[PDB]
Amino acid sequence: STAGKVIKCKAAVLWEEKKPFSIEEVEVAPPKAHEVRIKMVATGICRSDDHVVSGTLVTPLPVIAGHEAAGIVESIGEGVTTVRPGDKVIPLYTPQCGKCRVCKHPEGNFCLKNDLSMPRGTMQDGTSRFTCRGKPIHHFLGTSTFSQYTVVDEISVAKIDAASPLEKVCLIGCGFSTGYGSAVKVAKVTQGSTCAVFGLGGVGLSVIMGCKAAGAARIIGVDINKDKFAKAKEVGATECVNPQDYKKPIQEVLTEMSNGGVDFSFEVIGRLDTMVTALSCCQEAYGVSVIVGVPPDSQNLSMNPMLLLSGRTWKGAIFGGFKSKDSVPKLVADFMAKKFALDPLITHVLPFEKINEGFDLLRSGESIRTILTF
Amino acid sequence: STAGKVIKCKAAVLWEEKKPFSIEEVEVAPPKAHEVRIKMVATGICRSDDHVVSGTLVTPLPVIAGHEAAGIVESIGEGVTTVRPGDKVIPLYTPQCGKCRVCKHPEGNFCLKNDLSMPRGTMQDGTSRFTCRGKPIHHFLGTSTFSQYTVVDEISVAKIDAASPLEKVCLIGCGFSTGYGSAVKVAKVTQGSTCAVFGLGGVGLSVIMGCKAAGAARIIGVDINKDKFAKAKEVGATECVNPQDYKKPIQEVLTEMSNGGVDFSFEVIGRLDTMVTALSCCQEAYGVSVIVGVPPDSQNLSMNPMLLLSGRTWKGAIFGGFKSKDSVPKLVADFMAKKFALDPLITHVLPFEKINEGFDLLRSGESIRTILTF
Ligand SMILES: NC(=O)C1=CN([C@@H]2O[C@H](COP(=O)(O)OP(=O)(O)OC[C@H]3O[C@@H](n4cnc5c(N)ncnc54)[C@H](O)[C@@H]3O)[C@@H](O)[C@H]2O)C=CC1
Ligand SMILES: NC(=O)C1=CN([C@@H]2O[C@H](COP(=O)(O)OP(=O)(O)OC[C@H]3O[C@@H](n4cnc5c(N)ncnc54)[C@H](O)[C@@H]3O)[C@@H](O)[C@H]2O)C=CC1
Ligand SMILES: O=CNC1CCCCC1
Ligand SMILES: O=CNC1CCCCC1
Ligand SMILES: [Zn+2]
Ligand SMILES: [Zn+2]
Ligand SMILES: [Zn+2]
Ligand SMILES: [Zn+2]
Repeated sequence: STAGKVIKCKAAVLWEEKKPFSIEEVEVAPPKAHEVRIKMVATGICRSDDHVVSGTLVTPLPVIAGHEAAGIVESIGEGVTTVRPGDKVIPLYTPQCGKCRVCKHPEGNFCLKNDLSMPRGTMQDGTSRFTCRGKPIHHFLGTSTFSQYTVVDEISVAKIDAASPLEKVCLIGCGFSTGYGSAVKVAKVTQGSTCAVFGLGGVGLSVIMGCKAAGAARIIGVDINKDKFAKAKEVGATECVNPQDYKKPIQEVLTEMSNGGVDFSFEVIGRLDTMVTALSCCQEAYGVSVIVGVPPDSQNLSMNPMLLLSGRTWKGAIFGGFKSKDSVPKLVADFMAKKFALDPLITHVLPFEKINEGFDLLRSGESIRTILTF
Repeated sequence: STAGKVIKCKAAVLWEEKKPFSIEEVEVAPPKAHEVRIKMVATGICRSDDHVVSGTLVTPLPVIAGHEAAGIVESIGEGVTTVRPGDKVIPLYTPQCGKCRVCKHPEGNFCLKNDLSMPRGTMQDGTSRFTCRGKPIHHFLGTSTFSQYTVVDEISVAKIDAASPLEKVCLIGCGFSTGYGSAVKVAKVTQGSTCAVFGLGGVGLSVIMGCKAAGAARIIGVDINKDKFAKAKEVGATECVNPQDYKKPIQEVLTEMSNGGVDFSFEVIGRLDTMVTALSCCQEAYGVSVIVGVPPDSQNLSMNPMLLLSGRTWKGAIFGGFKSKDSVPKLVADFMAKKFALDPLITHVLPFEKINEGFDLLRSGESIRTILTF
């Protein structure tokens, strides 16, 4: 009934930076070979989407943003073998082509087909499937989930359990998996260790969940918004500290609290200064610090390399280090078996048409994750 | 005829920066409780010693430098249990107290009793055993090996094989162990991998030795002095490149040669720009870069944190990550079992009285390691 045809539907178009999204009609082309067109069911509001609005994260405009979502396949293009119409699916903003040197590496997950390093805002073939007012619109990280329908390349979608609650497991498309994996896969937090988590939004709360799952003895949450502390403690923090409360830099405070520095630290905000602070507060000889937050475009941090020469390890990761298409269905299955919880992250629910109120909630500090329903 | 008495002997005193060493008589006090007085037999000239002369490395002056050495115990103070008069020993510029959180950690080696982070230039008790022309002289990293006799704390000395050739195994006191361990212990180079080594002096050649022992398939040496390339290939480099030969930045050159970035890179020079270059030339999703070189005092580097967010790991280490008193006797035993070679590092052997000529050889680019014999 819609297969092979252009679909007219509503989407949230961003025409320029620092402006509200425009809810209006777009035209969605049918999928070409090895492409999948998806009817969206739920999408979360992640800070990275707000980074597109603010210019923190540069990608070509005008654009349909959104990358944390779940939906149901409407149709598939020629040659698609891994999903079928009617399947529940999660779009993958980090693809898994399975053929490049990173996909073949046992640890790597930043597939070389990604649209992050040199953003084009297109499908893999360099073209767009979206038109609005007769104008071509860019894609975002090959997903573009702020739309009733999107088209993604096959390497950018994973089939998930047919009984999955899509208004919850959309968070496995970004925020939960990023935070959880950053702790259990990237840092490899050890039982009995002391952890420090900078930033207690959706992703930082998920880092805390991973630290707790790994058996950390102490998990210190750090945020300048003390309203975030209650939920952080609910999901596993053993203390929370507000840097604004202290007359000393918080790296000094955390070093004292940990009797010489923490075992594992995580930057989950997106500021150059807290990236250096988080590295400094881990123990100088054997500490590990993981960058998760997204820095402002093209800006360099400044740091003393003696912080590394003493023995520290510094690393970062996209999507918690998970190979995306392998890991997303397994994470959904684990959620179905109650191995981790997603309800603590969901503070607000709104219809898709109220997307701008959802971003207002994020910017005011009141929300963790708002889930939008189509 | 010297136990319990002050010893008058020859040492090389550095009275101020950017001056030749002054070879003259000093007074060496007898060892106090848990101290060891050593008759030096051989000491190598390491670039870190030259860093003290040049002001790159700040430590209190005037000083008896030298930290890469081997000798024979002349006497021990009360309470010493790990060495005896007559023992062959190697001083440890990174102590191993066995009691701090770092010594008890399975990975850490930067013992909290070190004199590197906040240099005092004294014994552990805060005083000096050296006098010259009436004046107290500072120690260097708890070793001070540019002297016919030195006094060290028990936690800064290791007993080694009584049959050890000290004119060779003095290099296990710094240069060899640092480079070798940086490859095999800190980076954990894997079989079949591609490595890039920036800097082909004594430490860089030992990094190559470790990469080869770990089974690397490709080892690219990088140096602006092409005279270093012959020896680098002899000990395992498969290719050598001189950045001055290229119009493009060498991180771009190395990324092309490795078809997308190397598995492991090592900065073994001590320049801020080459630490950032070495990080950039390793593969963005799974590469590992190790800082070995000593940066100029109090200078910060500048880098883009997206280099880490994509998946790179950045780390540094002192003394190759080796727990010093545990590892040095085992490395000596490994050398005696012919498991690695030290002669490729030794280009010059001079009497101690020619220390300044040995430093001229290093600064001119002509030497790798000069061994000074007492
Ligand atoms: N590496 C990856 O793959 C991913 C990176 N991100 C990035 O992670 C970061 C966090 O994302 P969300 O949790 O959704 O954002 P969020 O905005 O909900 O949480 C950020 C938290 O940091 C706090 N904060 C802000 N400035 C602070 C400061 N100077 N000191 C201490 N705390 C401060 C805020 O009060 C807030 O609670 C963002 O930068 C996001 O773009 C998000 C998902 C994937
Ligand atoms: N982390 C640790 O525990 C230790 C650190 N070090 C430091 O390692 C570094 C190397 O030590 P050595 O091998 O003894 O010194 P070295 O002076 O013999 O070797 C340094 C090499 O770097 C080359 N080089 C200089 N500038 C260069 C540039 N822009 N690009 C490419 N190559 C360049 C030089 O030609 C030279 O061959 C020093 O900074 C030393 O202080 C030394 C031992 C222990
Ligand atoms: O939040 C989802 N994706 C992010 C990952 C880090 C770079 C910016 C985009
Ligand atoms: O070369 C020997 N020791 C070095 C170790 C790194 C800091 C300067 C001193
Ligand atoms: Zn996200
Ligand atoms: Zn791939
Ligand atoms: Zn040295
Ligand atoms: Zn110790």
